[PDB]
Amino acid sequence: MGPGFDFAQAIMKKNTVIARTEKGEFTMLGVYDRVAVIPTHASVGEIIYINDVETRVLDACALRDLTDTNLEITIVKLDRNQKFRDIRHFLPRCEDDYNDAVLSVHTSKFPNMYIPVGQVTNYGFLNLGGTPTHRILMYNFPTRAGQCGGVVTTTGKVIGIHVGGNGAQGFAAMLLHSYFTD
Repeated sequence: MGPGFDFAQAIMKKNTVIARTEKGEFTMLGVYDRVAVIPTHASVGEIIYINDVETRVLDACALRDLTDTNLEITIVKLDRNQKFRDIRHFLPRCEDDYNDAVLSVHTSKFPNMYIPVGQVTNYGFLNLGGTPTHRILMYNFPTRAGQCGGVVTTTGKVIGIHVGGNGAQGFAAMLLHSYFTD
């Protein structure tokens, strides 16, 4: 509908896949080569479904900060026959607040879903499902079950992936350029 939705649609149409684990279906952001991200609570194993194709997981790493605190991001390398468009240049370098973000979701249940979530706070610490978690972004939108893995964008930046909510607010794990240095 506007330049925010334009940037979000460009990311969704080329850099997402539908990931299915034993814990359900997630929006999964592909970042470069065969490297993607997903919320750590997806519990990625040795085999994952990617757009309903049985796919070997070559590596999975649940990220923690240097205080050894959960970040709720898992980086997956997929045994896929095709690379992702490299979008690393759209990742922020530092922790930050943002204006006017869009949360975008694409699953069997919620195809082509785009949400204007508005102002994004660098919230920091959250007790997420009883797990102390750092580098959390907050937005005042009543997000719900099925939106985990959703991509959070501003114009020009891919800033986070949706990981939870409390019924009034939604919470995203930051994406930083330093996670995807090769």
